Amino acid sequence: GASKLRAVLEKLKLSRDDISTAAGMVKGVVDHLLLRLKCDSAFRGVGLLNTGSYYEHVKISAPNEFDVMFKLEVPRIQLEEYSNTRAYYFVKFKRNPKENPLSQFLEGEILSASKMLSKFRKIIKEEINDIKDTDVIMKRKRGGSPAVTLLISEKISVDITLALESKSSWPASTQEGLRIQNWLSAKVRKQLRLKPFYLVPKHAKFQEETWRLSFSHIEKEILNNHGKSKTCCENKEEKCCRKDCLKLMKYLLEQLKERFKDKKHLDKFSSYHVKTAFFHVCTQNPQDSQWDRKDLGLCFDNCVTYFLQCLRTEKLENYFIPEFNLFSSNLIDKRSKEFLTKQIEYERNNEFPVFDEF
Ligand SMILES: [Zn+2]
Repeated sequence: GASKLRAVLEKLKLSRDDISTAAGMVKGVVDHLLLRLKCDSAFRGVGLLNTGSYYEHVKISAPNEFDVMFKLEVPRIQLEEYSNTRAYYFVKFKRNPKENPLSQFLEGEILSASKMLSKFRKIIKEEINDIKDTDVIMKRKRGGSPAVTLLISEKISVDITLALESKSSWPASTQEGLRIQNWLSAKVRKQLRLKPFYLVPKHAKFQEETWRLSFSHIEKEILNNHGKSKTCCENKEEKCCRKDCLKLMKYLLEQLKERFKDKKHLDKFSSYHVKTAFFHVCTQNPQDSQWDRKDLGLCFDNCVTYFLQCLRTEKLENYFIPEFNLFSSNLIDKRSKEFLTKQIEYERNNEFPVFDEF
């Protein structure tokens, strides 16, 4: 019941100070990398994007896995959607008056992601080896985003993502996304869509010089300012359980991944999937009275049941790009989704024995 869920949440709090100090090490390394990058003429105006709960810029997606985004203001953006994929784009430049600092990365009229990543990597691996003080290990990663994974000390690994910043209107593929009007209001949806959007070098399936839309800054804003009431969670009368439900869903997936590690059935699933499903459940349940702290058990069941539906139907829409299905067969194979469906179903039907202490 909810008492078991509350106990899980209390257990997770015991890790807080270890996370804070570990995020503190990520922070110091990143601050160092930022100042060196700014020396290169192409990465002049590089900066840290506000996406995380630690020091504005350090984000957790799983215990000991930290996430940091480097933003780069790139004016005159011009996007060309890569063949009906809705989330992947070629990057061109609207006009030519000044020759852009990223001229070096052009292959024709198109900004090369793999060219720009190579320099980004070269500069980082240059400073990572040019540090006597602390051993910091770079592992060139799977492809595109994240660009670099550093390994600090033993278990701390920070992913570092480069992101182009566009202050232009969001692409047409987002026009029916961010369906927050009945929850956070039409006024807020308008304000959020006036903010920049970001492009990360992720490559569509093998390769291409494509970039993927990213809204990590908006995700943080709507998790931290998450109520229909402006004063949700600002006083003792308005304590909702939205953040606790997302935490429990992330922990559920983390624990199942560890239990099913012998055959790695669940490798493709991520906290981003559970976060996306959670945002959809917020749209479905827009009133703060549907997230009363006393109803933690029912609220968590709402979240789990919707995630199960996404698995069984093999459909999880990106919250910002509705026609981008995170659970398509191109991204996650059918047998993986069928397998997780069965395990989530079992957990729900048995009151989550994966959360048992005995
Ligand atoms: Zn709240």
